[PDB]
Amino acid sequence: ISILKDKKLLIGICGSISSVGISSYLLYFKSFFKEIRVVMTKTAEDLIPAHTVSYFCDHVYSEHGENGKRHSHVEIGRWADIYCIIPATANILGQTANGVAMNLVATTVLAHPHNTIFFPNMNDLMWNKTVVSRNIEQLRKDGHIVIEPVEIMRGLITPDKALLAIEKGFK
Amino acid sequence: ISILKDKKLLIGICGSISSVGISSYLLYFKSFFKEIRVVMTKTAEDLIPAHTVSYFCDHVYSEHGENGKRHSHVEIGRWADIYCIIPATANILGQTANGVAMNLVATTVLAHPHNTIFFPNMNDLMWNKTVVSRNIEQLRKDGHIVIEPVEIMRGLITPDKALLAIEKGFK
Amino acid sequence: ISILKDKKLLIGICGSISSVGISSYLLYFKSFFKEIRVVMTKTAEDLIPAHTVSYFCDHVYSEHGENGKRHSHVEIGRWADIYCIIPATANILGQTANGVAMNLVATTVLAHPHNTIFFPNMNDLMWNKTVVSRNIEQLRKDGHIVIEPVEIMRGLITPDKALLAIEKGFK
Amino acid sequence: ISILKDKKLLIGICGSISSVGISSYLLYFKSFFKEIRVVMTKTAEDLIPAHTVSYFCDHVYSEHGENGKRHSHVEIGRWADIYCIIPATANILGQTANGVAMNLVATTVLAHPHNTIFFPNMNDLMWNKTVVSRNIEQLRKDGHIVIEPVEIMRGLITPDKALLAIEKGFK
Amino acid sequence: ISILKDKKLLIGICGSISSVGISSYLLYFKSFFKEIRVVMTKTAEDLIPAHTVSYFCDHVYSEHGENGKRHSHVEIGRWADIYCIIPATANILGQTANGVAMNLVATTVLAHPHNTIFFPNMNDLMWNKTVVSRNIEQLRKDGHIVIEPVEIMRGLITPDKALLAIEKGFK
Amino acid sequence: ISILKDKKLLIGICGSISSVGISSYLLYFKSFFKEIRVVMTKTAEDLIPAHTVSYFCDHVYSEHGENGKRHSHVEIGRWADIYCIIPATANILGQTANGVAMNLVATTVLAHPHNTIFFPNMNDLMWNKTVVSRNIEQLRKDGHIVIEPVEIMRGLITPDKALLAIEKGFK
Amino acid sequence: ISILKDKKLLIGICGSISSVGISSYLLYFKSFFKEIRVVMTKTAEDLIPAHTVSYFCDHVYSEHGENGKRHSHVEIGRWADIYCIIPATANILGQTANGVAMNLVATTVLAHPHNTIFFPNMNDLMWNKTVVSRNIEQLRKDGHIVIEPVEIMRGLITPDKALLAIEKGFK
Amino acid sequence: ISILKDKKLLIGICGSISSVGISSYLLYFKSFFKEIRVVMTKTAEDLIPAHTVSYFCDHVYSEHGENGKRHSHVEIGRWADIYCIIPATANILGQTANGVAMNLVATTVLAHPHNTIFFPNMNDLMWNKTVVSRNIEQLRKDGHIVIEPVEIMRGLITPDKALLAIEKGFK
Amino acid sequence: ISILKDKKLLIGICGSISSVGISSYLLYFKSFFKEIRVVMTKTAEDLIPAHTVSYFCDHVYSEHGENGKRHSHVEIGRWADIYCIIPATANILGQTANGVAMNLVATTVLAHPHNTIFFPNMNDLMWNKTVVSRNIEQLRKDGHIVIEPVEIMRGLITPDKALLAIEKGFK
Ligand SMILES: Cc1cc2nc3c(=O)[nH]c(=O)nc-3n(C[C@H](O)[C@H](O)[C@H](O)COP(=O)(O)OP(=O)(O)OC[C@H]3O[C@@H](n4cnc5c(N)ncnc54)[C@H](O)[C@@H]3O)c2cc1C
Ligand SMILES: Cc1cc2nc3c(=O)[nH]c(=O)nc-3n(C[C@H](O)[C@H](O)[C@H](O)COP(=O)(O)OP(=O)(O)OC[C@H]3O[C@@H](n4cnc5c(N)ncnc54)[C@H](O)[C@@H]3O)c2cc1C
Ligand SMILES: Cc1cc2nc3c(=O)[nH]c(=O)nc-3n(C[C@H](O)[C@H](O)[C@H](O)COP(=O)(O)OP(=O)(O)OC[C@H]3O[C@@H](n4cnc5c(N)ncnc54)[C@H](O)[C@@H]3O)c2cc1C
Ligand SMILES: Cc1cc2nc3c(=O)[nH]c(=O)nc-3n(C[C@H](O)[C@H](O)[C@H](O)COP(=O)(O)OP(=O)(O)OC[C@H]3O[C@@H](n4cnc5c(N)ncnc54)[C@H](O)[C@@H]3O)c2cc1C
Ligand SMILES: Cc1cc2nc3c(=O)[nH]c(=O)nc-3n(C[C@H](O)[C@H](O)[C@H](O)COP(=O)(O)OP(=O)(O)OC[C@H]3O[C@@H](n4cnc5c(N)ncnc54)[C@H](O)[C@@H]3O)c2cc1C
Ligand SMILES: Cc1cc2nc3c(=O)[nH]c(=O)nc-3n(C[C@H](O)[C@H](O)[C@H](O)COP(=O)(O)OP(=O)(O)OC[C@H]3O[C@@H](n4cnc5c(N)ncnc54)[C@H](O)[C@@H]3O)c2cc1C
Ligand SMILES: Cc1cc2nc3c(=O)[nH]c(=O)nc-3n(C[C@H](O)[C@H](O)[C@H](O)COP(=O)(O)OP(=O)(O)OC[C@H]3O[C@@H](n4cnc5c(N)ncnc54)[C@H](O)[C@@H]3O)c2cc1C
Ligand SMILES: Cc1cc2nc3c(=O)[nH]c(=O)nc-3n(C[C@H](O)[C@H](O)[C@H](O)COP(=O)(O)OP(=O)(O)OC[C@H]3O[C@@H](n4cnc5c(N)ncnc54)[C@H](O)[C@@H]3O)c2cc1C
Ligand SMILES: Cc1cc2nc3c(=O)[nH]c(=O)nc-3n(C[C@H](O)[C@H](O)[C@H](O)COP(=O)(O)OP(=O)(O)OC[C@H]3O[C@@H](n4cnc5c(N)ncnc54)[C@H](O)[C@@H]3O)c2cc1C
Repeated sequence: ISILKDKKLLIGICGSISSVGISSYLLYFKSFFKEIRVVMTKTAEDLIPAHTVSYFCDHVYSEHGENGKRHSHVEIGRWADIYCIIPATANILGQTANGVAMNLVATTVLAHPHNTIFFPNMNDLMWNKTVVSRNIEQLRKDGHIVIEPVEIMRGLITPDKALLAIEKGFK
Repeated sequence: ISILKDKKLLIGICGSISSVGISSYLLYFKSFFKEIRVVMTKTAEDLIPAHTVSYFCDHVYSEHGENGKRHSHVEIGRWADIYCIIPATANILGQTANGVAMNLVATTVLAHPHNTIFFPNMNDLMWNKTVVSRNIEQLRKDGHIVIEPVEIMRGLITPDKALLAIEKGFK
Repeated sequence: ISILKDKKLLIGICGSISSVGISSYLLYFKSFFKEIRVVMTKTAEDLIPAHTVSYFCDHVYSEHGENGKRHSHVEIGRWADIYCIIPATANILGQTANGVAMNLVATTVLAHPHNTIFFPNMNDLMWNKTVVSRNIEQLRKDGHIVIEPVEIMRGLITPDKALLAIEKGFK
Repeated sequence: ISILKDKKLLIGICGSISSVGISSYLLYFKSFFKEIRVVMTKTAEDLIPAHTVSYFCDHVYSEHGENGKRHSHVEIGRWADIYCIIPATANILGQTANGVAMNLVATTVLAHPHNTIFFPNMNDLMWNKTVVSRNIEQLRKDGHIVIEPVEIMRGLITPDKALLAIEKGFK
Repeated sequence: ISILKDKKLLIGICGSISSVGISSYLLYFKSFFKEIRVVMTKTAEDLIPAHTVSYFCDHVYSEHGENGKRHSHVEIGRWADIYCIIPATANILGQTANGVAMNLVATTVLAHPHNTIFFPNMNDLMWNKTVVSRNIEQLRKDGHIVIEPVEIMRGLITPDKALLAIEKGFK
Repeated sequence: ISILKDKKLLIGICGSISSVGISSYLLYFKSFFKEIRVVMTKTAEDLIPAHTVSYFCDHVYSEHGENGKRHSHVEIGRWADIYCIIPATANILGQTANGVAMNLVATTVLAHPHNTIFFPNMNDLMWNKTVVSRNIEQLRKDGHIVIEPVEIMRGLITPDKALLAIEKGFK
Repeated sequence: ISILKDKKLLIGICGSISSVGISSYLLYFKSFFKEIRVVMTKTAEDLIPAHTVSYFCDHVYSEHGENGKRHSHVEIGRWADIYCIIPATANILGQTANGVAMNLVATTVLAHPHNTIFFPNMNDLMWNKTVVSRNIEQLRKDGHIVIEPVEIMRGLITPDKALLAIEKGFK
Repeated sequence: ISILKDKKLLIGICGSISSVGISSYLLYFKSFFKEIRVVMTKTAEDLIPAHTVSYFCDHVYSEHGENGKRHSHVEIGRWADIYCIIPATANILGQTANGVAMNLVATTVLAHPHNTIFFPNMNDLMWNKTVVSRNIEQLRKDGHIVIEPVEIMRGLITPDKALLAIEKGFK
Repeated sequence: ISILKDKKLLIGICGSISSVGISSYLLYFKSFFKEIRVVMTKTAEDLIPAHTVSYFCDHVYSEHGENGKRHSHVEIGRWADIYCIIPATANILGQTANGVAMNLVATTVLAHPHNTIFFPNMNDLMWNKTVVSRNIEQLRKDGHIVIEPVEIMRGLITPDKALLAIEKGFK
């Protein structure tokens, strides 16, 4: 676990209501990694502004770029030692599973030297769809890790569990 | 057939010249269902304004949301008892077949509890492409229904045929 | 080779730094074909303006349309005798391989009567990703041609090689 | 406590990083009150969009109005049985303590028939300023309730404590 | 009363539904003063356009300035012999009572050589709030005049009463 | 005096014609402090652009933020060792005296660990108003310093006097 | 010197940091001339707003016109008895010296009946450039006056010196 | 004269009140040349819209380009057999005389294979300025023709005279 | 040649089709200098975006400034040890030759301590114009270097030749 203290973590945020709570993960991970940055999708930004998310991490890469210049997928892909997408949408799973990259989050997956760990989150109806399962499987077959969501009173596993999943994957 | 009189129908409209005539289907289906709403893709709206389509149905969900707020896929997906996409583009077929959802129409497919019935419509050159056929097949294997288009002096089957196809699928 | 002098060539440009140099190919191909036009993706235009690219070819079809009217994929797809996408992104490969068409470049592939020849270009990390290779293969299995990039002091083969690849494919 | 199940609760959100987590309070209070609505200040909206906050309550009144029409302070002030401002800024405390109302949140305080319960939240440096304390006192002397923040590893008391404070004040 | 025929009157209009009827006062005062001008707050303008109010007086100073240049508080403050704010909001009372000036109306109070006469108007709930009364008192202690509103089938006293109140104050 | 050479100075500029000459103070103070930054109010910026003021200091914090993100009051408040507002408006005096903070300048006063030194500047009519004097007094009672303006052929004391006043206050 | 008390003075302001202090000259000249107006270049306005400069003179002619109508060079050129450009940029010197007039300031020089007096101000590197000297000379040969800048702890001569230079030139 | 019936004429219009009457020349020249097009400067367009001028000639090239693409100076310069600038401003004379080209009109002069004939028009004060005369001379020395303006109850010579001047120059 | 490895190079890009290929020079010069930055004219940016050019150098100064603030000519002029304009337009030659500076590129020439080396590029018709030659000569007489263009199957000399020309001039 102490091995991460000197690693660069990139968190890709996708469109989900649970993204609004991303600070819980972000603040918890702050003490375990060397540096943490974020890359968001358009839907994620509409839910929670990139400027808001910047109060909980070192830098936020927006799909809209900075001053009209699109951020570099190869630069952020190489910059990061670990790329974790949380939360991941059915869409992002479908795009990455099939080599499609219509936004920076999906593009970065292809440009990151290592495999990507996904933390899916979606409506139960969506979660039980054949394609999603097929997509998840395909990603695994391809080498990516897919932390399953947990049922609750479905959702993401608490920051601590998530941290452990990140550490385990980094092998 | 009289079983539908008490069902909620959601029609997803995609980018096609034939969308301009969607009122023919919409007005014909009005007497057979409890309520009919529409969800459109951006290209469909550029061809025929959502406000225009609203004169032929109960409500139109736009990709652009309402007052800047994106409409809910889980809400419209659950709201509807039957989700029928007419006309369906090669694009929508390719997205749904592979679990990709870059617009509300494709997302709703994943968020609807039941399977979706598709009414493809495209250029003959496009229709004969290997991928399209593979995509259509994959959708069927996945459980979705795909009403084939008919050749004419290719296109969609008249409102009456279409209605029958909807009724048959609802089993 | 002299057979091309009377053929219409459509070049689809995708998002890559190498697109900035597209005039080298465009000007070189000018003497071998009857007429050459271009169709670009949004990212390609942000890198090199459609108006700039218009100084090196007969016409440039933008994703943004002309006067707010989207250009026709069936019209440009049929207009062209040969459709060559250079440079091709992982994204375009992933979209075309799976029958997804979210931009004019990918849509045109489905609307062109013949198969399309692709000239991929991307970061080496991206090039070695499993999905890309799978996508490339799938395109070949589907009938499309995929000119591989070459390593250099990876990139596109010079205009002359490329021309030859176009001629060979036209059979 | 069961007396609240039939009361209308209005929550005024002000500019604070802690506003991003307002769903925790909002969702927790949902089962104890008849209906819950929100009224926000401009700074609060820049941090967390009104549309986001609308996924956790019945309605959100923005400073920007609805379709260009400013929402009514007398209407929302009278509509609500209980008006609770959480989180409250030094600014809102200073405005309300002195009868100044430059935004809907502060105006509503004057237009609500009953007294308002405040849940201050600010930087410790700000919290120890003479004026703030004087303002807090003045509000109390005026009849308003001011739930003090708690020190932690200062902040707002958990949703449950807060609920209790609301119930106690409603007397 | 005939002493006013040669005095310059400045009327500050604040945000209130009763501002819509300001012409009644404005037209009635036209024959008793040398010249009458108006200065409005943003809320007042949203209710009744400055251009509308200009049909009932000699000039209207807007918070938005003229051609992007903010109007001068010292110039309008000195220009006027009598400065009367009707209708006055709880907000304006709170700002002036405490030396705060966030808009031209409140700023002018500080820049006018003489004391200002206020004609408050607000919701009864607001009128009975402790702070308002304290603010009104403070203004009086400071030297300003505050014409109380009258109950009706609360509101402003008719133009004629108001005129008398202006004359009495001018001593 | 040489004690300041290693202190961080923050200058808050408010809306006054005298702000146009702020470079005289800014350039004079440059050799006595470790670093000097500025924070402006909206009115100050309309008079003299933040970009202009940036040619005479190390950084200028605008009310409008940077790239749409509001600057941090706690960050700039803590960053600075000494916070001096010159020129200070009646408005800023009224806001700070009463714990109201509707702009960054006033907010920073509450977020700065130490007391703030004010250099008021306004029209003589405004200066002789009861509220202003009461506000000035209240600020002093609260611990803030208020350098009075001087009459001239009223205004701010020359840069040199001002520097001395800063040094004296820093005790 | 008393001869000027009845003359119209037009001051053209160009792009220079020293323009920010133009009020020193403007206010000093106010008592010696019948009336003083200003005409600015775009760069000068970006440094110090035309509305700001209007507080120190009778009228400011902007390059942007008034309500979209370009101000008249012949009207302002004829209106003025004396046209003095302070500060003058290398650019304005180069334009006027060569009969080029791309902005109102340079155009007015050609439209003014009399010769123009220039008060150059620029970086020392720029001042020592061959072209500038040649341009200055050419202007003199043409009849215009060019008050040289003075070295200091280069810059413009104080308002008083400048006034004298204006008086001397008016012969 | 009949030699022109088969020549392409390009008329460059500059900023002058007399440009408003350009149709008189344009319509008169229509029967003597093969084709007539126009190229305008920004000031000319503000006086008389390019669309207006298009009712009196075959095509109008605007400084603003067409659909955001700047028109080609080499294309229009080569297209035309004769390039005549009427009316010509002091500015255009100064730019062309010195090899400066900040707008399409001046640039075209350099890109036209042949010499350009100018029809100056300006205020008499401007016309008597040394630089203008020097500029006119320089243009002649360079090979360009400069039809002098005539005094009237100064202005341009009637369309007929102008036509003759064009014919004479074409040798 | 190895003397340059520790020098700062500023490249000014002007409006020319050949600017699109500027990366060839930029990338080639990267290994010979300490650092390379670019300053562009408006026309150059319309042809090839500043963000594009930023992928081939350390920084790009735009005429439009950064965040609305114009970049400093004295700062970039002094920053650079060598200032080379490639490609140079007839316009830039005409402006610099005559001491006119209407854009940052031309202004920087005057603000750079040393002489500037120009690499002209234009249409042959333009190149043979008397004024251009006169302008080129004048620049030389003034001390600037002007690398002539070469005829080809006219244009700029390859990056390697250009590098040599830079080295030779640096003496
Ligand atoms: C409140 C809410 C909660 C949701 N929660 C989930 C969830 O938990 N799980 C799930 O699988 N789906 C969820 N969705 C749906 C999901 O957002 C959609 O399927 C979406 O199409 C894909 O989201 P994304 O984040 O993967 O990609 P995105 O890239 O954000 O794509 C979606 C939208 O982005 C726009 N877009 C992309 N790039 C740009 C650009 N450069 N400029 C302008 N627009 C651009 C598209 O036009 C489209 O409308 C939610 C939607 C909403 C509105
Ligand atoms: C007149 C016309 C008729 C056509 N008929 C057919 C047909 O019969 N069959 C067929 O298969 N194809 C047809 N097409 C092509 C099809 O529209 C394209 O393949 C398109 O890319 C996909 O269309 P869609 O409706 O599936 O999806 P869409 O979601 O409409 O995607 C297409 C366009 O939507 C834009 N877009 C998506 N979300 C947003 C957003 N939030 N904001 C802004 N833009 C957004 C994209 O940028 C893109 O240009 C037609 C095109 C035109 C112009
Ligand atoms: C400088 C640079 C160089 C790159 N080089 C490569 C490379 O060599 N190889 C590679 O595989 N990838 C490369 N990429 C990444 C690639 O651009 C991304 O994966 C992109 O998402 C897909 O590009 P595209 O050209 O295939 O499609 P695009 O259709 O251009 O999709 C990408 C962007 O287009 C927007 N978009 C689509 N339609 C519209 C519309 N109608 N209106 C507004 N926005 C629209 C999307 O919202 C999205 O941000 C590069 C990116 C940058 C910034
Ligand atoms: C990330 C962040 C966190 C903060 N956390 C705290 C905190 O915990 N506690 C605290 O006391 N302060 C906090 N502040 C500071 C506080 O936001 C400021 O003092 C602010 O001036 C007052 O906030 P408000 O919510 O009370 O009022 P607001 O009404 O939001 O006033 C602040 C801003 O609103 C603008 N505004 C008001 N009405 C409109 C309108 N109709 N249109 C456009 N703009 C309008 C103003 O111009 C001003 O910039 C924070 C600021 C930031 C940027
Ligand atoms: C229909 C209606 C009727 C009302 N009637 C009363 C009443 O009778 N009595 C009463 O006490 N209150 C009344 N109010 C409420 C009162 O308008 C609010 O308290 C308001 O915040 C203060 O109003 P004002 O006129 O004093 O000041 P204002 O200066 O108008 O302040 C209110 C609004 O002005 C905006 N604002 C200020 N300056 C600018 C600027 N330069 N640019 C853009 N926005 C600016 C603020 O952001 C804020 O939303 C009413 C509100 C409405 C909508
Ligand atoms: C040329 C001139 C000189 C002046 N000189 C003095 C003087 O010497 N002394 C004095 O006491 N008063 C002076 N005033 C008046 C003073 O500017 C007003 O009282 C003002 O309301 C308060 O100024 P401020 O700088 O304290 O605050 P500000 O915060 O600048 O408040 C004033 C204006 O700011 C706007 N504003 C605030 N935040 C935002 C935002 N985020 N977006 C958009 N608008 C916003 C308001 O709507 C309002 O119009 C002057 C006014 C002018 C026009
Ligand atoms: C902070 C600063 C200080 C400077 N100080 C000096 C100095 O002391 N001496 C000196 O010689 N140079 C100085 N310069 C440089 C000088 O501003 C430039 O050479 C400039 O190109 C010419 O300035 P001008 O005032 O003569 O003309 P301007 O007419 O202001 O020309 C410069 C800018 O004006 C724009 N412009 C002109 N008309 C319009 C219009 N109608 N609409 C939109 N834009 C228009 C141009 O596009 C160009 O960017 C300074 C620049 C800056 C940024
Ligand atoms: C009603 C009127 C009549 C006039 N009559 C004459 C006359 O008879 N003779 C004479 O010599 N002068 C005359 N002038 C003055 C002349 O217009 C000015 O000297 C002007 O600066 C040069 O005009 P132009 O047509 O040569 O060039 P222009 O290129 O039109 O230059 C002038 C204006 O163009 C703007 N401009 C240039 N390119 C662009 C662009 N791409 N986008 C936006 N703005 C741009 C500049 O910023 C500047 O304000 C007149 C001016 C007016 C207002
Ligand atoms: C595709 C193309 C290729 C060309 N190739 C050459 C060539 O090889 N050689 C040659 O000598 N000429 C060439 N030209 C012509 C040259 O661009 C024109 O003479 C131009 O007027 C001067 O270009 P510049 O780069 O020197 O200056 P620029 O400063 O770019 O001046 C030209 C344009 O800039 C605008 N402008 C300047 N500052 C601003 C500002 N702040 N905001 C908005 N607009 C501003 C003007 O209004 C004007 O339209 C070409 C033109 C085009 C369209």
